[PDB]
Amino acid sequence: MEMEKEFEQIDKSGSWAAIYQDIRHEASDFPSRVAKLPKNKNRNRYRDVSPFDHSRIKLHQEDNDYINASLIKMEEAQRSYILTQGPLPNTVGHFWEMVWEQKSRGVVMLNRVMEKGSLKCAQYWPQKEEKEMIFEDTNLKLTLISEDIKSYYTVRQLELENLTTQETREILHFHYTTWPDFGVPESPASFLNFLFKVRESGSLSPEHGPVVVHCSAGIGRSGTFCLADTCLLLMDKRKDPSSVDIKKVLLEMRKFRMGLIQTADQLRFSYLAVIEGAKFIM
Ligand SMILES: CS(=O)(=O)NCc1ccc(Cl)cc1
Ligand SMILES: CS(=O)(=O)NCc1ccc(Cl)cc1
Repeated sequence: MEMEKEFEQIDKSGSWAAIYQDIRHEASDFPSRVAKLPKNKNRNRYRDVSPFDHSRIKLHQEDNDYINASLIKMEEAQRSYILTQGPLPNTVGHFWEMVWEQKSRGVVMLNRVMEKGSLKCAQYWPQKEEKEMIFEDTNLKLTLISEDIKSYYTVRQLELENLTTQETREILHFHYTTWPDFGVPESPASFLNFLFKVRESGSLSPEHGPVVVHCSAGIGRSGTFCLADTCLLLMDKRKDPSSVDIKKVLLEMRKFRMGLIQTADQLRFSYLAVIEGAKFIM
């Protein structure tokens, strides 16, 4: 079908749970043997969320190359993304090692450090200019350069220094701060505005390594971000934009990381965002 009328037809028929379950049944399953080795237990936030062996990001260090992160490579759209969990106390140095080694220009954060009264990820970036962070395990230094706080999202400029070579790079931190503790946003307007700010920065462009995208597990909100971006790019590239099938794009992305889009409400929100984004583009 076409998207907007498939949308009203699922709303009128109340069948979001049945559509979402179909996706879960058809999704790829591949080995995640490295994630499950006992030496990696303290490198995983959740025992049921693991990167596939075939698409996992490898750290350039012989002792242990493991991080809970996946390369999502979208061939027709010509976009790549790294999707990862929120960093743990023991993995903040590995996180910045990956950003360095992969040549990323941007980090996209879709959660707060505390939500529902519990910690969802480590405080992994500095809050004050004059109080920089040193990761002794990974031999990196990170400095806050500037911060711009807006009503729905904050953008930070950071300096990452490789202490071994004294090389420096500028990293942009895009922090969506208003996703609700329960459910999904009522309107996709502020999420789409945010996506457009990340695009305008150059962080998603082929000149740079892939953007790093995370939430708590790196599958739900993170899934929604990459699914909306890829669907809107395909609608611009193709002769017939009504040919873009959001369910088929999501199953292609699930070949590279398990579990992307965690609820029927996140699936409906992804359709809503693509439908409203397609009108703004023209
Ligand atoms: C997690 S796993 O790698 O052990 N399972 C995936 C799987 C899919 C299909 C077949 Cl035929 C066999 C295995
Ligand atoms: C390779 S490095 O210089 O960036 N840091 C050392 C290191 C990295 C990763 C692990 Cl798992 C252990 C040690």
